[PDB]
Amino acid sequence: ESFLLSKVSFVIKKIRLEKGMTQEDLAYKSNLDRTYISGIERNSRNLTIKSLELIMKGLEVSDVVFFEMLIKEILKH
Amino acid sequence: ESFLLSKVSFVIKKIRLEKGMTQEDLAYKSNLDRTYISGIERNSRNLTIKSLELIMKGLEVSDVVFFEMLIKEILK
Amino acid sequence: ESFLLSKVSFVIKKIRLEKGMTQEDLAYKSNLDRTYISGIERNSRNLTIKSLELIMKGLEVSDVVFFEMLIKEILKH
Amino acid sequence: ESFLLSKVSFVIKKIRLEKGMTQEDLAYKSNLDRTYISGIERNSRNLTIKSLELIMKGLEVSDVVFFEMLIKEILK
DNA sequence: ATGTGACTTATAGTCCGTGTGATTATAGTCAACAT
DNA sequence: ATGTTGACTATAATCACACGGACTATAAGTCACAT
Ligand SMILES: [Mg+2]
Ligand SMILES: [Mg+2]
Repeated sequence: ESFLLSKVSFVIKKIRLEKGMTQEDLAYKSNLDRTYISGIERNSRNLTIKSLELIMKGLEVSDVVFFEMLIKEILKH
Repeated sequence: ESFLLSKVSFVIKKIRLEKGMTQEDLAYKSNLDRTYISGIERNSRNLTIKSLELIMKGLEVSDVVFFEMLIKEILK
Repeated sequence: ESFLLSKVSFVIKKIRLEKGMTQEDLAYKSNLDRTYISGIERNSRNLTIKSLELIMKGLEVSDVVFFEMLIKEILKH
Repeated sequence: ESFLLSKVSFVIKKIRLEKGMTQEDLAYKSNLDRTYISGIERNSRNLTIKSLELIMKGLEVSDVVFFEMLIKEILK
């Protein structure tokens, strides 16, 4: 659909694997459906900031460092 | 209320103000609704990334500089 | 594929719903995959007695009462 | 070892004996392997439902009477 | 006749993911009247 | 100009499930030698 989204979902998946988490853990750890997390990662979802926040607490990562990785992903080529 | 959600709004307002833009104008520019934008700016809406993106296009700021600012604001 | 199996999986699903459990409770409660329970219930699986035992403890049901329902299901026309 | 698994085997042995069948004969009759049946009967195999079903056909007993017996045996 | 041990292969059981239909909560959009 | 209040609809988010490919553990099936 949209630029920022595909970047957001790329970063969530990048962190998650970096931390050796499976989708499963992530979903409990961050209080969303197992399906929701999957659906984000197939970039098929446009999440709310509140949800983003919950995912960030899920990845055990600070808002700051998350956005620092966003920025970097946006910049690749 | 959410901490992040409130810094995002603070920033939107900040950028709009640095640009001497009214809400009415931000709403026109981004094709969203004045009542919408008002609501965000008093932190009474929790917006979807897509909406954020539309507001960024209206402020006329790149996602990169938006998040650069957001980080700065978050850090106090 | 086989007579007894379709009867066994019919009974597991019958008890589970009777107890208002979803597949995933069942799967944790009984220490098997979420997928395994599903696959049994689509009667696509031929389980070990040990696994059966684990499912029975899962449904919070005695071996006895389980087989009493087997018998009844085998009998139904 | 499993309690159920051991009553199942006890029963198989019981039915075979009430029929005066040898293992060799139960193996032939059910098209499985003598060493397989031996192993079950000293509770050293944890068999699939399918196999159980094969052994039941070899004993020549209906699932219904098998489980009737299994319950009785379970109850001590 | 039965028991045991060792070995191979077929498949039970595990683990991590994709995809979806149905339902509930809430964001996305707008009117009215406010200042 | 901005703020606030509802009502309306579109979709974010939830909940019970099915299905898949890849992988590990173990049952299913045979010999060998045993008694
Ligand atoms: Mg929840
Ligand atoms: Mg386990």
